[PDB]
Amino acid sequence: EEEDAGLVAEAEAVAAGWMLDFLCLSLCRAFRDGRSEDFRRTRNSAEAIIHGLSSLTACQLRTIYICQFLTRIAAGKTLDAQFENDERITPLESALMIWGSIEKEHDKLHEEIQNLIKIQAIAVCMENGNFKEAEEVFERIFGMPFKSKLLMIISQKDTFHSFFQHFSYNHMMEKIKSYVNYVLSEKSSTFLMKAAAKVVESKR
Amino acid sequence: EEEDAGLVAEAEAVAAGWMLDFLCLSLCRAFRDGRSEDFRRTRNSAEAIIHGLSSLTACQLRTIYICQFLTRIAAGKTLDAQFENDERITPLESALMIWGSIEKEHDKLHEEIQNLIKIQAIAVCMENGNFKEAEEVFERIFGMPFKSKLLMIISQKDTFHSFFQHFSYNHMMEKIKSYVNYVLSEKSSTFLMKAAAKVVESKR
Ligand SMILES: c1ccc(-c2noc(C3CCC3)n2)nc1
Ligand SMILES: c1ccc(-c2noc(C3CCC3)n2)nc1
Ligand SMILES: [Ca+2]
Ligand SMILES: [Ca+2]
Repeated sequence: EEEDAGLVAEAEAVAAGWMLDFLCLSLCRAFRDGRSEDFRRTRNSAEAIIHGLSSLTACQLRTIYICQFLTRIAAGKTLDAQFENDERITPLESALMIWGSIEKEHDKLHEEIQNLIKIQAIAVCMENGNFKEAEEVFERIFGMPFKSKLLMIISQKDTFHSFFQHFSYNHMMEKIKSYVNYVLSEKSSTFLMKAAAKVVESKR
Repeated sequence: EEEDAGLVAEAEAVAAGWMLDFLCLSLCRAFRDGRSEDFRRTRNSAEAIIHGLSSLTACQLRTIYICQFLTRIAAGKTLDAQFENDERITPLESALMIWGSIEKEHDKLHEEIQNLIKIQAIAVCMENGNFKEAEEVFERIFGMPFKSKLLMIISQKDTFHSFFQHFSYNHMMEKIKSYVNYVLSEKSSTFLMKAAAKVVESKR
């Protein structure tokens, strides 16, 4: 009975790990395809499964961080979202903190995604008329040539500036989608997806 | 691309079905062991996975109904819970409606669980001093000899009546646990649990 309950709890922990890996892969794919409602529903499922887990491997922690980063990016234009206990941190600033904390290579793509997040963290404030908040975001990020151009835009209140059209929200999203594409290749071999794919393939 | 996206969606639907079956089995077990917090957390996970599904087999629908019934039983003493759009229906009345709707055998255990739910649906109202609400519950359920005894208890306001001690909340719970024990034997062979058990067994 004591050994049996321990065996069941261990099996439930192995099953939860598989469900987490599956849901994290499904979330990345929904983000890549632009399936917004599927992303929202799958994020709810991932969060509930996490609250039912007590141990995470380093790989599962990295995976969770990537999903958290994608969640903040999707809500980048939702300034009413409070992702941190400090209520002044905007969603794109929260995504920037996680992007600089994930144990991943700092290749050219990493740095471009970082700089696109920094420019947009200011742009989304200006696009709503929150000019003082844009200055506060700027001071918290910067904490150049790139630095002084952005401060000049904030002071001039030039919301629809051509600089924000070159390094746009669409460009930031596309570069983040390219990264998600590499992640999706790595996780497409997780236990749950592989066994589900074999069942579908066997009925064709 | 069009065929590939269809294959992925089918595989995700097969994986979700496995996760639902696993979570429903885990919920029944937590209910049986009296692990209240695990029941609460696993119910949240089951609900989120259901909102991500669009097709359910008859077996999966029956399983969902059993979990819904267990959720109402656990909140039987929480009169502030509103499980139906009709705000007057108490949690035990909601459990009674589902128990009479599940496609299952109406054996001796089924009927005893039904009658224990009916007696307790009144008892939990009286135990809180809600004597008028107990009369309304009584009229919605009854809708005897059993019938006239209960009405006499409601009118006399005898909350701590010996009748409610013979057919008690503990007795209703134990009989429901015996039923859950039969369900647990049937579902202990689901795909996710079987493959998780084999991984744990292979490391001993
Ligand atoms: C997508 C990915 C992850 C989450 C999440 N919620 O809480 C947590 C815990 C912080 C340590 C794990 N992760 N929510 C959505
Ligand atoms: C445990 C079991 C099931 C549920 C649940 N929530 O919504 C539903 C839908 C009604 C048709 C399926 N089921 N919640 C907890
Ligand atoms: Ca705000
Ligand atoms: Ca009430």
